[PDB]
Amino acid sequence: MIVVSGSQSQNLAFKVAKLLNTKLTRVEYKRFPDNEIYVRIVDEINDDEAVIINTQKNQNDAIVETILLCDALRDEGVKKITLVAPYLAYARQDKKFNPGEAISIRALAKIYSNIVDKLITINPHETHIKDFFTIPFIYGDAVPKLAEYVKDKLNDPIVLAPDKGALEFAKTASKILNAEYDYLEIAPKTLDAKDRDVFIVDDIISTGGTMATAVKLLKEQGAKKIIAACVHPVLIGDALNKLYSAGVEEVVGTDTYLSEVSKVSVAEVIVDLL
Amino acid sequence: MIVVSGSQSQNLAFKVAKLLNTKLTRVEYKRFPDNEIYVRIVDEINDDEAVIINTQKNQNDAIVETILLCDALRDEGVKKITLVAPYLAYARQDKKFNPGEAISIRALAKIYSNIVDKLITINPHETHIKDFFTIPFIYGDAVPKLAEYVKDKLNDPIVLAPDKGALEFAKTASKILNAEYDYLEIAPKTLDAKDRDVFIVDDIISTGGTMATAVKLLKEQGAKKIIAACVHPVLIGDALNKLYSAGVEEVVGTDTYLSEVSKVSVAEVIVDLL
Amino acid sequence: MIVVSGSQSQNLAFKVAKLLNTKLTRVEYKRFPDNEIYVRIVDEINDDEAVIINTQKNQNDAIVETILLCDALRDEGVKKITLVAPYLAYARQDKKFNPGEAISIRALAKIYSNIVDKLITINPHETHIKDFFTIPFIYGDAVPKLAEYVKDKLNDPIVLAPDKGALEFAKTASKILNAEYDYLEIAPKTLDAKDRDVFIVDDIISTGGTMATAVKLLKEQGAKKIIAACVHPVLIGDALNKLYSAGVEEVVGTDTYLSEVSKVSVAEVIVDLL
Amino acid sequence: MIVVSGSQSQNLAFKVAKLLNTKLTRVEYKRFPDNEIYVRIVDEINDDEAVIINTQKNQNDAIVETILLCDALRDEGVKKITLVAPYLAYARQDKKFNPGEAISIRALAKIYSNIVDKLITINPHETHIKDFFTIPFIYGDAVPKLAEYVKDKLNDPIVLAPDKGALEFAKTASKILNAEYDYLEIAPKTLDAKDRDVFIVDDIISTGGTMATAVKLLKEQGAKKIIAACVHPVLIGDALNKLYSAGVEEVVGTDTYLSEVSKVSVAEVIVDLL
Repeated sequence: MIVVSGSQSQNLAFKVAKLLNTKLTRVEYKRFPDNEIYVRIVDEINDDEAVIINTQKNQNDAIVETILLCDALRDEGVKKITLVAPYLAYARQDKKFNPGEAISIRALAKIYSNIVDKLITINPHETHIKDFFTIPFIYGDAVPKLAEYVKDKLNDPIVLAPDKGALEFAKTASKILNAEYDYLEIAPKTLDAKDRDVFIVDDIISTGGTMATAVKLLKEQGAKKIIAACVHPVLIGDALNKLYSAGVEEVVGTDTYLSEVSKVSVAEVIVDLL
Repeated sequence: MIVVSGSQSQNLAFKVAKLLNTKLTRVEYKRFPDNEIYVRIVDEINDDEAVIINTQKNQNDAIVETILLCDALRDEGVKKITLVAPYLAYARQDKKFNPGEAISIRALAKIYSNIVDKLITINPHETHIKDFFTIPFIYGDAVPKLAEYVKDKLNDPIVLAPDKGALEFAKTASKILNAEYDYLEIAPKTLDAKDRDVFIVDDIISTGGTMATAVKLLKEQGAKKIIAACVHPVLIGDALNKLYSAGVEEVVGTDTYLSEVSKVSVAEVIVDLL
Repeated sequence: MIVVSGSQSQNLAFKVAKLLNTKLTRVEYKRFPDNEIYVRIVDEINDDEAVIINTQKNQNDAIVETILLCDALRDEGVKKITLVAPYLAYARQDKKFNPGEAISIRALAKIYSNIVDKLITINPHETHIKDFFTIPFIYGDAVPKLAEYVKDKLNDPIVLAPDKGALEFAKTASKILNAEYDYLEIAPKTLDAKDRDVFIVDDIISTGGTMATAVKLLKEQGAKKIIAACVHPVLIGDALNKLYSAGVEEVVGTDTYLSEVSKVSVAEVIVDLL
Repeated sequence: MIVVSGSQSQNLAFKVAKLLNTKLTRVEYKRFPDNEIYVRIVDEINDDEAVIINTQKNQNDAIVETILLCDALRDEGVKKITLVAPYLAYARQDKKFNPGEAISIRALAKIYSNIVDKLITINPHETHIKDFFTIPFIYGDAVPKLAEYVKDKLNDPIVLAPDKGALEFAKTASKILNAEYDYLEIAPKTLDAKDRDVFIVDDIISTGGTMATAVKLLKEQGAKKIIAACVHPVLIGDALNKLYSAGVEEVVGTDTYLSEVSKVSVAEVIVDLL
């Protein structure tokens, strides 16, 4: 299986290939004066099974680039194409919240099911979006890797989910840290943060409001060292400054989405799903 | 038939709807903090035949927005969707110019043939790209409209094609202006521009080199008033300044692609293909 | 006086130069792979008075490009540089609306007063921003040109200002059309739109809310043909579709800011201020 | 001294403030629908000495945001403003390489000398650009930090400069690693890479050509494990894939410019220059 680098996951694809002990295929990527995408599989392809690793921080670019790469691979003999989109865009919702709307992941799943034979993604917000796919839809979990990153720097912490929705992430991390866990309902449903270290974990941190809010409160409830972790560090605008001011000790994310805090890698997580 | 506005052809869709004497459907368009596209058919849809008019100056955005709109329309009863993409992106080439490459229009034609029942575009560069579509692929010609715009301001002009490839545009315009026509082979193959007005016409002007070059020469051959027209005024970077300096009297384009010179409309041209 | 084209006003600079019957200076503009701006006065400069015409739709790019061009001109002998920024960015506000804020036009006026000897702009939102400049700050009015564009297509119209703030624009246009004028206070303060054509005029239309609102109401008060005009057609997102749906007959703007409806030119207006 | 976060160095500013054991000032940053920048010092400012830490990956945005922040700080009592621009844009060249050009750093130095009292940057390409400033121009070196990152994973390596220009970086790292050093002149001027680990170090890696070239050759000369480090990991387009394919063991950069490999921090380096 050759590893094909998408323009948005060049380091992750490299790390994965290294783990798979596979030669990393040279993929040419550039923009015409138009700004149209130009892709090109430079190395010669003998193998007939490729794995495209291209996350979607720049959503529409990732979609088109992937479409073009698949065409290029098929036109070169590749029989099976697996797409690894660490961060999958347009997959936040399950349905319409208003008449006249579209179900974006539904429309894209149709295209994916036609151009690739398998799709892998890390920590999707909605697990049910797979119902729209007619090809294998595999999802890995990076929460364990985040937990392993902090057990090293927190003293008998309480693992909190920013809301009930993220309770599972807290539980997962909770098990790895041998700590208690709960979720803010505003305050934790059961536990008390007075004089305790806290590990707030969620799948995404965009705006930072939900997070910054939890932190300010927890600090008021006498929380000690607080670390906020997320799988997809979207961190829009001044999100990071917002969290730091609220008083977090540190914010950490993974490399599914490029940020100033993408410290943890999902390479191993991806390798296991291959 | 309801007219559905794409975010990139709001004025053109309006002009078309007006000609079709149809009520223009209100379509909500915005970006999430993510910068992901959000679309929404606000007005209620009774009719089951819609026409999406969305050009592709911002290529990847147009492709994704179109995909989302089709999903939204289908999920609302629409049985037939016709896509009008005045300027169609990724359709410049017919095949590969290097191994390992993709045929972009081939890959996209597959998606188009699946989400829409008919595709209309104005002055494609390559007429053969239609072979990749499994749905009706209609193309209109806006050259006649450009010709009609200049017959008013040129004195017994010579219609020139920047190269042999664009000879047909020159011939088309030539007929409407009752003028002679030729093409640069560098100099015109047969005609002579000494003391004559010139109408240079092509389908696209990106960089401006081909054009600027023709103009400087023609000026040297004693050409008088020179007007340069194109259907898709891509005019990248300093393209316009380049042409003006070379000495053109005026540059004019259509509204298939937004530019500072998109003076001619293709609304009527589109209405006739519906 | 040589005319120096900014990358954002290539057509306007051309039209102005033509009116001034001056040879248009060839100005090289491109982006490094970095995406850093590269400018270059190609033609040789003998004259020592230049006029830079560069509007600021892409705000920060226009500011830096202008700074670089001034340096390039000075380093070439130019003694007097006049900057024409049809649309001037960061000049919407007069002061702070919250502690800790900045007065953006104040900070930029300082830079302008240092790199250019004169600044010209069309229809500023706040006339008092000139108090921050220590160089001549001239502003032209394009409303008369908008009025002249519609008198041709409205039957004894009522000229309305979207709000009291824009009453002067309505009055100006009103005089040219020999029509009555008023302003919405929601409804017109004095006049009545029952069975009447309406010319809504303002300096800017961004979001379209203020406008779309006025149109829907006016339609309800039995307004007939409604035309909405603005000097700076910012028209963000689905603004145009919003207005068309509300029922406007047409939206028209000038070429100070590129839009799908920048029909009226401010070239003559600029030429008179030179 | 309060630390003021720029929107582009939120993590670095945090790390620096933490080292300076200073409370990190909350700075509001957002975009108007226009896309114009909005900044706001939220926390109250008592101290009258601030340090702005805002790198310039997005060049023109950083320049304008900095200008606005300075205005906001002055208007709030701050007497001394020090600007830390880890990566300083438009400072690559010392002079003109063609008539009609500008000296970008010269034009910007004028603005900097007027809005800030001190400017700090990390590893400038051209040390002479300081001659254009009329305020203190301090530059720190992050090469030592890169060297410290690799001594851990290279076996008695040869430190190479991609060209003569970068010989000093190689020498600096060379000292810290107690290794020999040289520079490609194509091949090393003196040393021989046969059966040896290699540490290629430069200040910047944009396109990757210079680098990828050196790596392919070195591999041919029988080089073993090769690590490529740079201070500013601009890594445009498919730069990383290019290097990985050439055969580098790893590419590492600092956090002056956000990339998928910004592993080393310059926080300490900055703290020492304060």
